[PDB]
Amino acid sequence: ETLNGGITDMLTELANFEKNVSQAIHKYNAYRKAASVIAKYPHKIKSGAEAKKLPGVGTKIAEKIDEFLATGKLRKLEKIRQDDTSSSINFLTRVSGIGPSAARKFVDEGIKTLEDLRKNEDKLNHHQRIGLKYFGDFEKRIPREEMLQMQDIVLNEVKKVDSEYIATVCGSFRRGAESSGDMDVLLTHPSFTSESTKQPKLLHQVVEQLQKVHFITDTLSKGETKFMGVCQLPSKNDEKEYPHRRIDIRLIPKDQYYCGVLYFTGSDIFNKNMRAHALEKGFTINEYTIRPLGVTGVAGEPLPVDSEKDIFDYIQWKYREPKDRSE
DNA sequence: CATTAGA
DNA sequence: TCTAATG
Ligand SMILES: [Ca+2]
Ligand code: NA
Ligand code: NA
Repeated sequence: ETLNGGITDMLTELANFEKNVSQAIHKYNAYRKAASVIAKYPHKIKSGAEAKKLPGVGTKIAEKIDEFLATGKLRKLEKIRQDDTSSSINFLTRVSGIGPSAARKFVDEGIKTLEDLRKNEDKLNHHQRIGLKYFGDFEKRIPREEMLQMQDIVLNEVKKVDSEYIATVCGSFRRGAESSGDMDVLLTHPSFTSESTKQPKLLHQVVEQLQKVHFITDTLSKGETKFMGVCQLPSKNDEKEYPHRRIDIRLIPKDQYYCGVLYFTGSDIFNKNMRAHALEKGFTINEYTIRPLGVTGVAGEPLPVDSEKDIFDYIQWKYREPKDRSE
């Protein structure tokens, strides 16, 4: 956690670089199990050899460990960190919709900068066009103060459209968070569940309302169950307009809301921790359900959920407010 | 790990 | 179809 810090850190830097600039999935993967192991190791690593004793720790990495221990650096880390070509890729990728793949392709052609991206708007597809457009606003964190205004609205239309809709704003915000990155609205409805062969309009009606009123400004991707767009709070009585914010809404089989909600509410740890518990308690939690565990090794049979609670009780725990879903 | 674009 | 990119 701190003893192994620099090590793991350099390791991750390394791995990342392989998978990004290089299309070296393996080495990429190498650096990671290793970083993952030395991570757990309970004692100051003193040399490659020491480390080397470890699984996934070869000679290659081990050798880096040394240099890094010896000189507080690493040449290759220096070289890459400097590397233009590589610097470029690291960066373009920031654009929403620009993955590594495309990032290399752009670079190749010579799209190193943001402006490059501009002059070449044409080489860009819709996602990345919007990505490029809201580049500033995308990189910015969402004030609760604003989260509250947004939430407010969303809940209104949803209700206005059909009163049957159930909507929940998930994530960090859900969990008290002073700022969020983007808004996650989970969404279900009664006429939709496991069997009941869809009703795409279900998603549709709402996306349509939100747009209707000018909340949703753009569409990144919309499908029968997952809409992905851009939103913006009405820039009041001018001098102050709001930044374009990433938002996503998902359709959900009412019969799988809470688990789902349980899930996306986090935290990533409270989850795992929660998860590890239902295990002992003879269960199985996953983004959509909770199944009682059978001795034969494994088992099924999806237990009935009506609130975050039920899940809790099931695993016989203490209902934990979102506020405290911290870990 | 499952959903959507796109070519 | 496969393959990228989000989450
Ligand atoms: Ca989020
Ligand atoms: Na070893
Ligand atoms: Na990106």
